[PDB]
Amino acid sequence: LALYEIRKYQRSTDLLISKIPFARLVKEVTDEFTQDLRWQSMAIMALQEASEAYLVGLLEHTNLLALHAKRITIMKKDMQLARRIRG
DNA sequence: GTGCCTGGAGACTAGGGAGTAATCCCCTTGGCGGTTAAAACGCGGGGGACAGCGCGTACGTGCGTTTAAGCGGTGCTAGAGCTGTCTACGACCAATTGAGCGGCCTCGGCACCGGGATTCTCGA
Repeated sequence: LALYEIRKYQRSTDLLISKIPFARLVKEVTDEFTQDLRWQSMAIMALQEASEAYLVGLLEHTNLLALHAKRITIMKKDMQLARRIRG
């Protein structure tokens, strides 16, 4: 059952990652950088969408990097050289 | 569907950009020779690309379990507008000055060029 989840999560054009643990994470990083700040939920789902787009871009860049080095399972070095062509 | 508040539409008068005369004029585009360092043809090769095998392991997959965690309510709490009210607050045209450009003249280490001392050959 390899092609089942690829045709399921891609066609369903909604989100997949969590919201309230991501709210706890953004509260953690604002405790790291700032003083508590109130956060609009539209801003939290915008950060969620931007993180999702950045992650799917990084994984679709490492997809061909896996098959380039005669591999299928991606490695830790694949998330060390895909950043070189991402800044 | 119904609707009232307000940006949109628009002509008249000062008032500042546009492209057409005008002319330098500097940069460029085009070609002739030379000479030379780089581009091209070829040839043996060997070191690196590539197919295949050994393997083992660790993730593909499945199952018991917990584990937050999601959907719905609602008060608690504390952060986002809006109209008054008053203060600052940055610009406009003009005399005076200024300070960095147009074109000029002075140094100074780098590469080339000649003597003092040293070494090599012959002569005395």
